[PDB]
Amino acid sequence: KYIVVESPAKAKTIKSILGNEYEVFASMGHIIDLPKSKFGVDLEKDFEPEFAVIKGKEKVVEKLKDLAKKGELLIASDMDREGEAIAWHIARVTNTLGRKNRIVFSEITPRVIREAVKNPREIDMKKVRAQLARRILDRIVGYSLSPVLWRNFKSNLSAGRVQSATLKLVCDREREILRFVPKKYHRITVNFDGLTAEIDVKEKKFFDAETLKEIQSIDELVVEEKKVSVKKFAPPEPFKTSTLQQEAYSKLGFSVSKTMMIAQQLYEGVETKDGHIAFITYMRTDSTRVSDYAKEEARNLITEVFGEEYVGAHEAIRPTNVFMTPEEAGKYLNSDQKKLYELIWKRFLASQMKPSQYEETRFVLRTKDGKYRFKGTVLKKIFDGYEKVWKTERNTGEFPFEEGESVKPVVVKIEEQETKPKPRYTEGSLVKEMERLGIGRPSTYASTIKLLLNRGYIKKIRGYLYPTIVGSVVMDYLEKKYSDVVSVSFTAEMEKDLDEVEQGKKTDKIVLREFYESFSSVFDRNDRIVVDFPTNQKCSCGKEMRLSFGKYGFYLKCECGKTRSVKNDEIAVIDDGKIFL
Repeated sequence: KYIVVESPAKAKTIKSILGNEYEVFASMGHIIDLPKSKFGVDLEKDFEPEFAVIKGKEKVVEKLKDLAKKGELLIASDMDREGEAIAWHIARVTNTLGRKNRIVFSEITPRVIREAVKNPREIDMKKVRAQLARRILDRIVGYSLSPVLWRNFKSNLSAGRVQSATLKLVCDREREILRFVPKKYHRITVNFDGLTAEIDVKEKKFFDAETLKEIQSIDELVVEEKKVSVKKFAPPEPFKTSTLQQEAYSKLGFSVSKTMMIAQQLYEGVETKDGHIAFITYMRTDSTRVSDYAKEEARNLITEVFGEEYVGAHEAIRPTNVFMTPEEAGKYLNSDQKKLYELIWKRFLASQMKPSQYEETRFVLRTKDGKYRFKGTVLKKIFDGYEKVWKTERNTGEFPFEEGESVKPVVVKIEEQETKPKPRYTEGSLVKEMERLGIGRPSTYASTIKLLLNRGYIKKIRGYLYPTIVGSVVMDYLEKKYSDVVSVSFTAEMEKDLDEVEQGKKTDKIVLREFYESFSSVFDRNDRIVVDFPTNQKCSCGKEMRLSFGKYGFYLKCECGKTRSVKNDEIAVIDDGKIFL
């Protein structure tokens, strides 16, 4: 009996579980792939893919074949569509496709793996076709456009439409910021007994000087309205991929790629010397679902540690063993691993606890002349519930006053302010937006972001993401020549379609034929352009500068001064055909 995995870390963990019952073999990654050099898809035979053994993996292939002749060869790749395709490759080279030989699991624990190896299944060809269709789409786009982008801008669109749609989100945000016109207004607050209230106005306003003098003179208010109601706050959901990446960015400072690397370590298992042990469930998931087993262990822990009054195919990202507390975990985990584990643990435990309960007092105060009103709220905690674990500070206090009572002293604070544009994306907030719009999936949020940064299409400055000269220019070309095909809308629609292919609810060939019609109608292989944009930069002679591109890359020029060179990753946005540096 042989078990095949992709990584040496997974092999160790599974071997720790099963011992001598099974022989465990690691492929050291992929064995078979589309031709590295050639296009590798036959457009004349309904998008038929061409596969070749990866150079350097031939010995691996031969060993797989040998093992499959010696006993049953179970395949324990990860459960996503990429893993399913790895499993399909192994089955095909070994001539075992159709046998119940594929093992399915969300965690690498004694309990789950021991059961999983006794219940193998047939490879899921729906999942395989979804994956192969993604590979084919990216290959059609990549091999068509990357030469055209090399010819014109010395660049390329490898990670296909998902990369281009995410780049577009960043450029779209940058234009929103560029076009924003701030408005001056006053923030007016009244303060009394640890409470605050804001002036009640229909919209933000810059008040005239005499009005400000009048308002600043207020030293007494009357309670006009007080409404008290019970407010419950729901606990957070257990993590999925997108939410882990967001929160680990905002709470720990981890780039999304670092979060996925640490999370892989904790899912695959780490070497301790109580053997090789796993800490979390699989890290590529769109689900916040929790197993009955996990729910019950969490109830038991909560009941015991906090009290029973605190008790509230893909799975959430959660600890495998809730009794492996963060404190316990530090004997085994490095500092970064322990931070992520702790985050995951608290999120999951909190998700299983009661909503918190507060009394909210909503109040209105007025001047005695009836000219001005101020509104505020205050909360009083009744029950902390999940907040004992998912630490939360709210605006708490006391409102002892009743309707009609005068309040004195009151202190007024008037502050000149200016409206602000939407913030730029951070890695975490870009992932939020990709999920919101159906762009990218658990396997591709982090690698898409990493790729955009690595190619210089976007640049990070103090955690914020900016489009660049080459990012802006490439995006503009794609929009001009491939409008519909590279839209956020068409990219999200394709992702939905691949998910239906996965579920057996649409056909891969229909999806591909339909895409290829759309693409091939607009695709122009010989397109030769001259980069030439007006800009927001001026020469000292007075003339405006224009952006050009030559053998030494991008430069600025005018019809009287000297030419300034510009780097590919200088920050830039194109709006209405003009490049803003």
